[PDB]
Amino acid sequence: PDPMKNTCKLLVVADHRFYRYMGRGEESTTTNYLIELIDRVDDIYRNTAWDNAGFKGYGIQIEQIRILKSPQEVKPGEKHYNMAKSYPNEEKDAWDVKMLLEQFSFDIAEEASKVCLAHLFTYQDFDMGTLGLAYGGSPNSHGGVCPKAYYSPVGKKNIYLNSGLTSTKNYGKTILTKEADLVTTHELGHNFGAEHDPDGLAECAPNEDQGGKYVMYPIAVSGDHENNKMFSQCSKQSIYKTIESKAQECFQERS
Ligand SMILES: CC(C)C[C@H](CC(=O)NO)C(=O)N[C@H](C(=O)N[C@@H](C)C(=O)NCCN)C(C)(C)C
Ligand SMILES: [Zn+2]
Repeated sequence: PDPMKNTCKLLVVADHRFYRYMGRGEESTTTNYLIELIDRVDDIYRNTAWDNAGFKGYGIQIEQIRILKSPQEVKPGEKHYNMAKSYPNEEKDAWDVKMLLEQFSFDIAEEASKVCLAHLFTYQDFDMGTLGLAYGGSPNSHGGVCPKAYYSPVGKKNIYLNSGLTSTKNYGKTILTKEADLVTTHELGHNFGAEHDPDGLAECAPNEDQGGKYVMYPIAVSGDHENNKMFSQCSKQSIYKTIESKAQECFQERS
């Protein structure tokens, strides 16, 4: 482990919805929430031994927090991840999650090329209980830690796949902080290279009396069970395949 290259620096973006609903129209409330959330997620990462031995101390730190206090004004037909209306259905509280991540990655491309990861924090009720999305760890899909260019034929420019998003709204209410911590952990988990834990591998998907599920389980975990705030051995194997190579590529020293 390289202590000079063990931290994935993050650009954290809070959109106007997150600012209004979670930050109560205040920057200090917005930033404190995000600073504490990343630090608790960092504790999970930093304490994980990816090889089940001494390969630990790998984590995350915020480089910058961008706070979008108001919606992004758009020209008719033009779209932006921070616009007032949801896309593609303006009548719905939320965007289609996949289109929102693509849009965020498009709009943040220049900034994203200079950071290990960009993560959007929003407050919108994604259809069917979805809480987040991220590139990487998907079973021709690519992305995750360290900017990787993708030429957008629609966008007509390179976008970077080092992105993810978390919503703190679900089924018409703010999720608990213990729940939000796990969304971000899961999404950054995909960014670090983990896929979802399968039911077919009991070691990676234990029963409730055996500590419950691990953070990469596809059905959301409310941190009440022992395993909820940990990575399965499946997640560790997947992340460990590339963690060191990615660390050499874009990770920095813990500030
Ligand atoms: C933190 C969780 C693990 C993230 C995943 C989404 C995901 O895998 N993105 O990486 C999620 O939102 N899962 C939902 C989920 O488990 N939501 C819970 C909160 C829920 O709404 N359950 C309601 C039962 N119908 C799905 C899409 C499975 C409904
Ligand atoms: Zn997932």
